[PDB]
Amino acid sequence: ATFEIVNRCSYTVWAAASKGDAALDAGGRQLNSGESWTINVEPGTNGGKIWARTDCYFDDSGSGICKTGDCGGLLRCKRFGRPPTTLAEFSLNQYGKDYIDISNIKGFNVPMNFSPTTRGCRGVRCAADIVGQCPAKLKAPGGGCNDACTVFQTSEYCCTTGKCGPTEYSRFFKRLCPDAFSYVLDKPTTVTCPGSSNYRVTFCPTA
Repeated sequence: ATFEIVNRCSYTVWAAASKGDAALDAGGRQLNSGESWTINVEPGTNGGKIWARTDCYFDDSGSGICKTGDCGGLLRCKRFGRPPTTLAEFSLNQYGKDYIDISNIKGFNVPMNFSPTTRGCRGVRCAADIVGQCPAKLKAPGGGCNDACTVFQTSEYCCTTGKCGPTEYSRFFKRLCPDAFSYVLDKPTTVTCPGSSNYRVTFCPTA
Protein backbone atom coordinates (compact mmCIF):
# COMPACT_ATOMS: atom_id res chain seq x y z
CA ALA A 1 0.00 0.00 0.00
CA THR A 2 1.14 3.61 -0.57
CA PHE A 3 0.99 6.19 2.26
CA GLU A 4 1.51 9.82 1.12
CA ILE A 5 2.68 11.66 4.32
CA VAL A 6 2.15 15.46 3.76
CA ASN A 7 3.40 18.12 6.27
CA ARG A 8 0.82 21.00 5.93
CA CYS A 9 2.30 22.43 9.24
CA SER A 10 4.03 25.87 9.04
CA TYR A 11 6.86 24.07 11.06
CA THR A 12 9.22 21.13 10.11
CA VAL A 13 8.05 17.68 11.39
CA TRP A 14 10.04 14.41 11.28
CA ALA A 15 7.52 11.79 9.97
CA ALA A 16 7.89 8.30 11.53
CA ALA A 17 6.47 4.97 10.26
CA SER A 18 6.83 1.79 12.40
CA LYS A 19 4.97 -1.47 13.29
CA GLY A 20 6.71 -1.44 16.74
CA ASP A 21 9.51 -4.07 16.07
CA ALA A 22 10.48 -2.68 12.55
CA ALA A 23 10.64 0.48 10.39
CA LEU A 24 7.88 0.89 7.76
CA ASP A 25 9.80 1.79 4.52
CA ALA A 26 12.73 4.11 5.56
CA GLY A 27 10.89 4.48 8.98
CA GLY A 28 11.42 8.27 9.25
CA ARG A 29 12.20 11.51 7.38
CA GLN A 30 12.42 15.31 7.74
CA LEU A 31 9.30 16.98 6.24
CA ASN A 32 9.67 20.78 5.79
CA SER A 33 6.37 22.79 5.59
CA GLY A 34 4.51 21.59 2.44
CA GLU A 35 6.76 18.53 1.76
CA SER A 36 5.25 15.09 0.78
CA TRP A 37 6.92 11.71 1.57
CA THR A 38 5.50 8.64 -0.26
CA ILE A 39 6.17 5.34 1.66
CA ASN A 40 5.37 1.72 0.57
CA VAL A 41 3.84 -0.38 3.48
CA GLU A 42 3.88 -4.23 2.94
CA PRO A 43 0.37 -5.78 2.44
CA GLY A 44 -0.70 -7.64 5.63
CA THR A 45 1.13 -5.02 7.87
CA ASN A 46 -0.55 -5.48 11.34
CA GLY A 47 -0.25 -2.67 13.97
CA GLY A 48 1.38 -0.10 11.60
CA LYS A 49 1.65 3.46 13.05
CA ILE A 50 2.51 6.87 11.49
CA TRP A 51 3.28 9.95 13.65
CA ALA A 52 4.95 13.37 13.51
CA ARG A 53 8.00 14.24 15.68
CA THR A 54 8.67 17.93 16.57
CA ASP A 55 11.97 19.85 17.38
CA CYS A 56 14.43 17.16 16.20
CA TYR A 57 18.23 17.40 16.11
CA PHE A 58 19.88 14.61 14.00
CA ASP A 59 23.70 14.39 13.38
CA ASP A 60 25.06 12.98 10.02
CA SER A 61 24.42 9.26 11.03
CA GLY A 62 20.64 9.89 11.79
CA SER A 63 21.13 9.87 15.65
CA GLY A 64 19.75 12.63 17.90
CA ILE A 65 16.60 13.66 19.79
CA CYS A 66 12.99 14.91 19.42
CA LYS A 67 10.83 16.82 21.94
CA THR A 68 7.79 14.63 20.81
CA GLY A 69 7.53 11.06 19.34
CA ASP A 70 11.32 10.33 19.73
CA CYS A 71 11.95 6.59 18.95
CA GLY A 72 15.27 5.77 20.78
CA GLY A 73 17.03 8.83 19.24
CA LEU A 74 16.81 7.57 15.56
CA LEU A 75 15.81 9.57 12.40
CA ARG A 76 14.67 6.15 10.90
CA CYS A 77 12.16 4.71 13.49
CA LYS A 78 12.27 0.90 14.20
CA ARG A 79 10.22 1.42 17.45
CA PHE A 80 7.11 3.42 18.48
CA GLY A 81 7.75 7.06 19.48
CA ARG A 82 7.75 8.55 23.03
CA PRO A 83 4.33 10.20 23.93
CA PRO A 84 2.86 12.68 23.33
CA THR A 85 2.09 11.44 19.73
CA THR A 86 -1.14 11.78 17.67
CA LEU A 87 -1.18 8.24 16.03
CA ALA A 88 -2.30 7.27 12.49
CA GLU A 89 -2.96 3.50 13.17
CA PHE A 90 -3.49 0.78 10.52
CA SER A 91 -3.88 -2.98 10.04
CA LEU A 92 -3.85 -3.86 6.27
CA ASN A 93 -5.36 -6.95 4.47
CA GLN A 94 -6.96 -8.34 7.71
CA TYR A 95 -9.44 -10.94 6.24
CA GLY A 96 -9.81 -8.75 3.06
CA LYS A 97 -10.23 -5.40 4.99
CA ASP A 98 -8.01 -2.44 6.01
CA TYR A 99 -8.59 -0.97 9.55
CA ILE A 100 -7.50 2.71 10.03
CA ASP A 101 -7.95 5.03 13.05
CA ILE A 102 -6.53 8.11 14.74
CA SER A 103 -5.62 7.57 18.45
CA ASN A 104 -5.03 10.05 21.34
CA ILE A 105 -4.31 7.04 23.67
CA LYS A 106 -0.58 8.09 23.54
CA GLY A 107 -1.56 11.79 23.79
CA PHE A 108 -1.44 14.49 21.05
CA ASN A 109 1.50 16.57 19.57
CA VAL A 110 0.43 17.43 15.94
CA PRO A 111 -3.11 17.68 14.39
CA MET A 112 -3.67 14.95 11.75
CA ASN A 113 -5.90 13.82 8.87
CA PHE A 114 -5.74 10.05 8.02
CA SER A 115 -7.73 9.51 4.71
CA PRO A 116 -7.85 6.82 1.96
CA THR A 117 -6.73 8.15 -1.50
CA THR A 118 -8.69 5.15 -3.05
CA ARG A 119 -12.53 4.73 -2.87
CA GLY A 120 -14.81 2.84 -0.44
CA CYS A 121 -14.55 4.52 3.00
CA ARG A 122 -14.04 7.85 4.86
CA GLY A 123 -10.97 9.47 6.47
CA VAL A 124 -10.71 10.33 10.19
CA ARG A 125 -9.39 13.64 11.59
CA CYS A 126 -8.05 14.96 14.91
CA ALA A 127 -7.37 18.67 14.06
CA ALA A 128 -8.65 20.51 17.20
CA ASP A 129 -6.12 22.66 19.19
CA ILE A 130 -5.57 19.88 21.88
CA VAL A 131 -2.09 21.36 22.82
CA GLY A 132 -3.53 24.90 23.36
CA GLN A 133 -6.60 23.61 25.34
CA CYS A 134 -4.53 20.87 27.15
CA PRO A 135 -5.31 20.42 30.90
CA ALA A 136 -2.41 21.81 33.03
CA LYS A 137 -1.43 18.29 34.42
CA LEU A 138 -1.20 16.67 30.89
CA LYS A 139 0.97 19.51 29.33
CA ALA A 140 4.30 18.03 28.09
CA PRO A 141 7.10 20.66 28.68
CA GLY A 142 8.66 19.59 25.30
CA GLY A 143 5.36 20.51 23.52
CA GLY A 144 2.11 18.52 23.17
CA CYS A 145 -0.61 17.00 25.41
CA ASN A 146 0.15 13.74 27.32
CA ASP A 147 -2.59 11.11 27.81
CA ALA A 148 -3.36 10.46 31.57
CA CYS A 149 -1.79 6.90 31.34
CA THR A 150 1.72 8.31 30.40
CA VAL A 151 1.48 10.99 33.20
CA PHE A 152 -0.12 9.04 36.18
CA GLN A 153 0.68 5.33 35.40
CA THR A 154 -2.59 4.05 37.08
CA SER A 155 -4.60 0.84 36.28
CA GLU A 156 -7.63 3.16 35.49
CA TYR A 157 -5.82 5.43 32.88
CA CYS A 158 -3.65 2.56 31.36
CA CYS A 159 -6.65 0.13 31.44
CA THR A 160 -4.16 -2.49 32.83
CA THR A 161 -6.85 -5.02 34.09
CA GLY A 162 -8.77 -4.78 30.75
CA LYS A 163 -11.53 -3.04 32.84
CA CYS A 164 -11.85 0.77 33.12
CA GLY A 165 -14.03 3.71 32.12
CA PRO A 166 -13.70 7.10 30.47
CA THR A 167 -12.01 9.68 32.76
CA GLU A 168 -11.92 13.50 33.09
CA TYR A 169 -8.66 13.33 30.96
CA SER A 170 -9.95 10.85 28.27
CA ARG A 171 -13.17 13.03 27.94
CA PHE A 172 -10.99 16.15 27.27
CA PHE A 173 -9.36 14.34 24.21
CA LYS A 174 -12.81 12.85 23.16
CA ARG A 175 -14.66 16.27 23.40
CA LEU A 176 -11.99 17.95 21.15
CA CYS A 177 -11.63 14.79 18.86
CA PRO A 178 -14.73 12.51 18.84
CA ASP A 179 -13.30 10.60 15.82
CA ALA A 180 -10.04 9.55 17.69
CA PHE A 181 -9.52 6.87 20.47
CA SER A 182 -9.40 8.82 23.84
CA TYR A 183 -8.72 5.68 26.07
CA VAL A 184 -8.01 1.88 25.58
CA LEU A 185 -11.73 0.78 25.88
CA ASP A 186 -13.14 3.87 24.00
CA LYS A 187 -16.08 2.88 21.70
CA PRO A 188 -14.01 2.07 18.51
CA THR A 189 -13.67 4.92 15.91
CA THR A 190 -11.93 2.36 13.60
CA VAL A 191 -12.87 2.89 9.91
CA THR A 192 -13.18 -0.27 7.70
CA CYS A 193 -11.53 0.22 4.22
CA PRO A 194 -11.26 -2.25 1.29
CA GLY A 195 -8.15 -4.50 1.45
CA SER A 196 -5.13 -2.76 -0.30
CA SER A 197 -6.55 0.81 -0.02
CA ASN A 198 -3.96 3.65 -0.33
CA TYR A 199 -3.74 6.52 2.22
CA ARG A 200 -2.67 10.11 2.88
CA VAL A 201 -1.62 11.20 6.39
CA THR A 202 -1.71 15.05 6.50
CA PHE A 203 -0.04 16.88 9.48
CA CYS A 204 -1.94 20.17 10.15
CA PRO A 205 -4.81 19.37 7.70
CA THR A 206 -6.52 22.82 8.36
CA ALA A 207 -3.77 25.08 9.96
